[PDB]
Amino acid sequence: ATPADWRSQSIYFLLTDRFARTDGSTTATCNTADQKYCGGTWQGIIDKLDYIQGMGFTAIWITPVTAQLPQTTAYGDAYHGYWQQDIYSLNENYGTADDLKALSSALHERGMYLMVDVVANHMGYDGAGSSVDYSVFKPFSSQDYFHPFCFIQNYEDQTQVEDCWLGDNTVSLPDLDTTKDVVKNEWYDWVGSLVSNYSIDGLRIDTVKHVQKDFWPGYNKAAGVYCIGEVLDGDPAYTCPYQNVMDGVLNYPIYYPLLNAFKSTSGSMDDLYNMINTVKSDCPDSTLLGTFVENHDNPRFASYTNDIALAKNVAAFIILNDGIPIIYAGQEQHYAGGNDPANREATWLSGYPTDSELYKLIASANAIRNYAISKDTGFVTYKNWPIYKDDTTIAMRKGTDGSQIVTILSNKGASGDSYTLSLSGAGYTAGQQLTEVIGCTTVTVGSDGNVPVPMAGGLPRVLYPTEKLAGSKIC
Ligand SMILES: *[C@@H]1O[C@H](CO)[C@@H](O)[C@H](O)[C@H]1NC(C)=O
Ligand SMILES: [Ca+2]
Ligand SMILES: [Gd]
Ligand SMILES: [Gd]
Ligand SMILES: [Gd]
Ligand SMILES: [Gd]
Ligand SMILES: [Gd]
Ligand SMILES: [Gd]
Repeated sequence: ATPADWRSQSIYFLLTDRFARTDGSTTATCNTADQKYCGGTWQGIIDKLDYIQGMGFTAIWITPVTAQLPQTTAYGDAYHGYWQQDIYSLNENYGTADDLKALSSALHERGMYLMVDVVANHMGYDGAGSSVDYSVFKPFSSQDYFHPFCFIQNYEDQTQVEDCWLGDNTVSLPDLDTTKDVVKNEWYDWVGSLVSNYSIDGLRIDTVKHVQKDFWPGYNKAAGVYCIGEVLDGDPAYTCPYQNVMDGVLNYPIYYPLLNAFKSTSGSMDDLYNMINTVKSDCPDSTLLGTFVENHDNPRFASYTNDIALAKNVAAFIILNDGIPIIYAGQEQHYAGGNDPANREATWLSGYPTDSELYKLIASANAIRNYAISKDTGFVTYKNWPIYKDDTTIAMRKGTDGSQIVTILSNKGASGDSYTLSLSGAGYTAGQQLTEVIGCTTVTVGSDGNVPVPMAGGLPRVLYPTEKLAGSKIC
């Protein structure tokens, strides 16, 4: 689907091997330390779409679907999908081609989109870079398709970052020479066929900073759908320029200050506030970026603090910020795993409860976002504007005048005192009645235009004009 089509989406990102098994078991063993295939499948995802859609998500992003290296290495199996070897075969662990097609059909059946994770940078190999038998890669069955074997020693050296290999001598990641026309033509033809065969609506591209810039325009075009790239860097000056060769990129610039602002009661609200303005100003289009605070490459939010008020605040931010919201499976169940492999916990071990605190929060946030968008076609391109900020609060406004959503976030935590915040700059007309769609209560805009926001337990507050909510089943 197009970039314009994707702006209104909300993504639930999941690891296919760790989300849902075909049998639907909630007890099937999965110790992250073992790093093996735990049994998640595409059919399993289909059976749990009610669970996902029940949170208000409009799309899912699943890990890579290509055939991987077969071995159980010293670092485990290729359960995550980032160690591919045969791109014209699917990973039998997740199911068959028919199953992947059934998944895309099941999503479309619900008016949802399927986003697939793809890797163009490298293959995977069990063993030292010197022992690589290039004949096992399809269609790149020759070392002529790859860059000479070297590891990335200095990540500040862009040439090294692009020309040398990821991984190490235990599990090496043969780096494709993406400067060669043969490699480009192959990848471009492949991606177009992949999207066509499985009716894929969008792509998430892995390790974009590791491939030279001139590769991506042709890739994005051949894909024929919206593409969001993973550029793993917190500097907006480094990451945002990739949006000039790709539709969107993951918002790593916001990630760091967002995490720091809420991971404790003493986080910097200033850094988050300024980064919102910086991305708003320096990135080609902030509304085509993907907002997140949790994924499989960083410790989960709850690993820093189990304060569920802090967790609710950051979840609210991800859903209401500029761009496409992205929640990582397990976040809604307050998962707290640390770095790889601790952050690849099986979602099924939680039992899938739909009444968990974070499930309800996400459902309420997505609900008003989805509704607002059906109310206001200008919402998605209306730049999120930070309207207020202090030591423990940040407030923002997004949406056309008269239909805007005003969000107030706090890092005071669950023990936060109860008080009233006189919020100014919300843009609402004096006397207008509003609804706090999270706790479902009403508040009237003061005669001065300021909103007397009832603050308690460090809970986030999301406001929207009450009259606009008629018809909705919200609150
Ligand atoms: C697409 O489908 C055709 C057969 O219908 C198959 O031969 C080809 O390998 C597929 N391409 C990809 C990238 O999966
Ligand atoms: Ca590379
Ligand atoms: Gd089923
Ligand atoms: Gd259903
Ligand atoms: Gd860097
Ligand atoms: Gd990556
Ligand atoms: Gd950097
Ligand atoms: Gd600027």
